[PDB]
Amino acid sequence: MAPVPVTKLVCDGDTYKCTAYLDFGDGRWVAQWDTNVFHT
Amino acid sequence: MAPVPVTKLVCDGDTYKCTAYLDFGDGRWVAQWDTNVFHT
Amino acid sequence: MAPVPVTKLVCDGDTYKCTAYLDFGDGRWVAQWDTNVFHT
Ligand SMILES: CC(=O)N[C@@H]1[C@@H](O)[C@H](O[C@@H]2O[C@H](CO)[C@@H](O[C@@H]3O[C@H](CO[C@H]4O[C@H](CO)[C@@H](O)[C@H](O)[C@@H]4O[C@@H]4O[C@H](CO)[C@@H](O[C@@H]5O[C@H](CO)[C@H](O)[C@H](O)[C@H]5O)[C@H](O)[C@H]4NC(C)=O)[C@@H](O)[C@H](O[C@H]4O[C@H](CO)[C@@H](O)[C@H](O)[C@@H]4O[C@@H]4O[C@H](CO)[C@@H](O)[C@H](O)[C@H]4NC(C)=O)[C@@H]3O)[C@H](O)[C@H]2NC(C)=O)[C@@H](CO[C@@H]2O[C@@H](C)[C@@H](O)[C@@H](O)[C@@H]2O)O[C@H]1N=[N+]=[N-]
Ligand SMILES: CC(=O)N[C@@H]1[C@@H](O)[C@H](O[C@@H]2O[C@H](CO)[C@@H](O[C@@H]3O[C@H](CO[C@H]4O[C@H](CO)[C@@H](O)[C@H](O)[C@@H]4O[C@@H]4O[C@H](CO)[C@@H](O[C@@H]5O[C@H](CO)[C@H](O)[C@H](O)[C@H]5O)[C@H](O)[C@H]4NC(C)=O)[C@@H](O)[C@H](O[C@H]4O[C@H](CO)[C@@H](O)[C@H](O)[C@@H]4O[C@@H]4O[C@H](CO)[C@@H](O)[C@H](O)[C@H]4NC(C)=O)[C@@H]3O)[C@H](O)[C@H]2NC(C)=O)[C@@H](CO[C@@H]2O[C@@H](C)[C@@H](O)[C@@H](O)[C@@H]2O)O[C@H]1N=[N+]=[N-]
Ligand SMILES: CC(=O)N[C@@H]1[C@@H](O)[C@H](O[C@@H]2O[C@H](CO)[C@@H](O[C@@H]3O[C@H](CO[C@H]4O[C@H](CO)[C@@H](O)[C@H](O)[C@@H]4O[C@@H]4O[C@H](CO)[C@@H](O[C@@H]5O[C@H](CO)[C@H](O)[C@H](O)[C@H]5O)[C@H](O)[C@H]4NC(C)=O)[C@@H](O)[C@H](O[C@H]4O[C@H](CO)[C@@H](O)[C@H](O)[C@@H]4O[C@@H]4O[C@H](CO)[C@@H](O)[C@H](O)[C@H]4NC(C)=O)[C@@H]3O)[C@H](O)[C@H]2NC(C)=O)[C@@H](CO[C@@H]2O[C@@H](C)[C@@H](O)[C@@H](O)[C@@H]2O)O[C@H]1N=[N+]=[N-]
Repeated sequence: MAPVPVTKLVCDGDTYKCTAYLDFGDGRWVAQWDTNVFHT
Repeated sequence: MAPVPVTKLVCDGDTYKCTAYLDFGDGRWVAQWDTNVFHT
Repeated sequence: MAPVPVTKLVCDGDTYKCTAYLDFGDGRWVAQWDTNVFHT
């Protein structure tokens, strides 16, 4: 399938990005998106 | 609760979207957001 | 590491946000991003 599974998910409050490691190809592809990060 | 759990998470480097399958209602609802996708 | 693991992921179709609970600090930090939500 064109969509591929996420194997690990992390987020970073310095860069304000979340990064999803993908099961695809050689294993070195990620998805990454902007995000808010805050303390509740 | 208004927030509902994600059951499966996939991302697509053709559409540049990630899709989260949700545990809600009939099971056919998703969350989907734009994302970057790249090789590290 | 600057990126930290997500422990739980939820999405909300009233607020159109997904929220990732993070393993960081006191445990009360989240990442949150805008998202589409729809029925397939
Ligand atoms: C003791 C200790 O260490 N304690 C820990 C804390 O330090 C740590 O908190 C982090 O601390 C960082 C350092 O203080 C701090 O970094 C600063 O952040 C400032 C604010 O950043 C916001 O505004 C800027 C500019 O507008 C944006 O670029 C940022 O992205 C951010 O904006 C946010 O962006 C996201 C993504 O786009 C938005 O998200 C969207 O939200 C909407 C809804 O609103 C939807 O949901 C969307 O879907 C979603 O995507 C957010 O809305 C938005 N939020 C806001 C309020 O706008 C920066 O301004 C600041 O940058 C300056 O300083 C650095 C160096 O320090 C320079 O490199 C930069 O260039 C810049 O320098 C300035 O440059 C200008 C001009 O260029 C100049 O005029 C100035 O004078 C310069 N100033 C200086 C000082 O040089 C800097 O980056 C972090 O913000 C802060 N993080 C958080 C989350 O609070 C906390 C948290 O730890 C972090 O998170 C955890 C989870 C871990 O990952 C951890 O490792 C990480 O550190 O932990 C404390 N420890 N504890 N407990
Ligand atoms: C052999 C093999 O198959 N190898 C595999 C590779 O093929 C595969 O890589 C994919 O290859 C695709 C085909 O080459 C390629 O598609 C093209 O992509 C071009 C670039 O797309 C970017 O720009 C366009 C336009 O600006 C945007 O629409 C796209 O969304 C994308 O922009 C990105 O968008 C995201 C989301 O908004 C941004 O994300 C944000 O980032 C910020 C920070 O920057 C924050 O984090 C935000 O939170 C975050 O959301 C990105 O920043 C941004 N990036 C950039 C750089 O801007 C398209 O331009 C191109 O489209 C043209 O061609 C198609 C048909 O081919 C037409 O349908 C389109 O209409 C368009 O046609 C053109 O139309 C114009 C005018 O309308 C005309 O003038 C032109 O002449 C027309 N040209 C043609 C040719 O017709 C096309 O879609 C993929 O980009 C490429 N993917 C990646 C990730 O590199 C790789 C990867 O595989 C993919 O990913 C994996 C994970 C799996 O899902 C897999 O199934 C999937 O295929 O794998 C190789 N195999 N291996 N290993
Ligand atoms: C019986 C039952 O209960 N059934 C259940 C359904 O109720 C439930 O569906 C939810 O129902 C809600 C109530 O009807 C409904 O709320 C309304 O939504 C309207 C539409 O909201 C869209 O447009 C507005 C404005 O433009 C935006 O603010 C919203 O964010 C949203 O836009 C979307 O935003 C996201 C994020 O930015 C976009 O995402 C991006 O997408 C792009 C691609 O497009 C990329 O992927 C990006 O990465 C991604 O981020 C979307 O694209 C975008 N979509 C669109 C189409 O634009 C609101 O307009 C409406 O607000 C009015 O009413 C409320 C009160 O009701 C007021 O508080 C507001 O202020 C506002 O009031 C109006 O104010 C104006 C001026 O200020 C005034 O002129 C008007 O007269 C006022 N009107 C009123 C009536 O007062 C309101 O919020 C939900 O939309 C609907 N949700 C969905 C998903 O369909 C469903 C689903 O349940 C939900 O989801 C699940 C998963 C669970 O979480 C659940 O708990 C939750 O309820 O379930 C049914 N049950 N079943 N099965």
